Amino acid sequence: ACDCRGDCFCG
Repeated sequence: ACDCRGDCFCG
């Protein structure tokens, strides 16, 4: 996903 910062990354 892309919400947290370095864990829920999207790329």
